[PDB]
Amino acid sequence: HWGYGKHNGPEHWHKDFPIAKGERQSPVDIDTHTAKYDPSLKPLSVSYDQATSLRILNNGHAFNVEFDDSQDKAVLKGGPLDGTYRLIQFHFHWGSLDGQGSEHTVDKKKYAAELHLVHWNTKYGDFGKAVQQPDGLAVLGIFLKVGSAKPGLQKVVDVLDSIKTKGKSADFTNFDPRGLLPESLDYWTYPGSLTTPPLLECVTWIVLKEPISVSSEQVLKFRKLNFNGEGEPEELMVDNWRPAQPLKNRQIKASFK
Ligand SMILES: Cc1cc(=S)c(O)co1
Ligand SMILES: [Zn+2]
Repeated sequence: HWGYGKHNGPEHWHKDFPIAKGERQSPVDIDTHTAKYDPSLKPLSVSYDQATSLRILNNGHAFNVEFDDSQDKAVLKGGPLDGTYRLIQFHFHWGSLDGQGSEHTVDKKKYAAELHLVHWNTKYGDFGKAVQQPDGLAVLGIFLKVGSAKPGLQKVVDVLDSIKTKGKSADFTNFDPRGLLPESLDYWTYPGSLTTPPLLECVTWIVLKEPISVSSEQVLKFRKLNFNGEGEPEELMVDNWRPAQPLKNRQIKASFK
């Protein structure tokens, strides 16, 4: 089945998911010189005060921190979006080394990891129906650079020992995702896709310009997770990123000058 290795990695996905070679795939390189400022964009509105985290799950390709999305508790709106998108989960993609790990790049620069906060458009009723639509999702992407620790990340780092292998989950209530955000909400935006199979083209990407700093020890702990299940040979969960894909007939817009 799909993964990130030589025999089942990004270069193979198109055989089971032909949309891998579609017209709006993600991630992409963000060429900051060619991203035009769009003064009709709005400030983003990130309303996470009432976020209800539930659980953390190692799904065999990342760990997802999941939220109660059965009411408008943690929502994204404004910016490029029409209407209201509800937070369902966040996750990261990261490298085996601090020089790689992000999916988006910025003038070909790779960051050590990238956080994705995944939201679905409430006009579609739930996540499953939203992923059948070209405006079903909004993903807020945030780059991680290695430097000072990110205090708000530490409760995620400290539970990873309990979900080392594929299929393990742990209670993860009362986590506040506001502690993962940088100071500025300046962003780039473009239409794209999920970056994992099934690679569906549902996503308004909103990628923050300001990275967050995380400590080398924090990202080291991500790299101790396993892609395999318990009792299977150990394969460290590293390099779970898809490389930049062709921009095709797309323009990336900037919310800032
Ligand atoms: C739904 C979903 C979204 C992203 S961004 C991902 O990597 C996996 O699954
Ligand atoms: Zn992702």
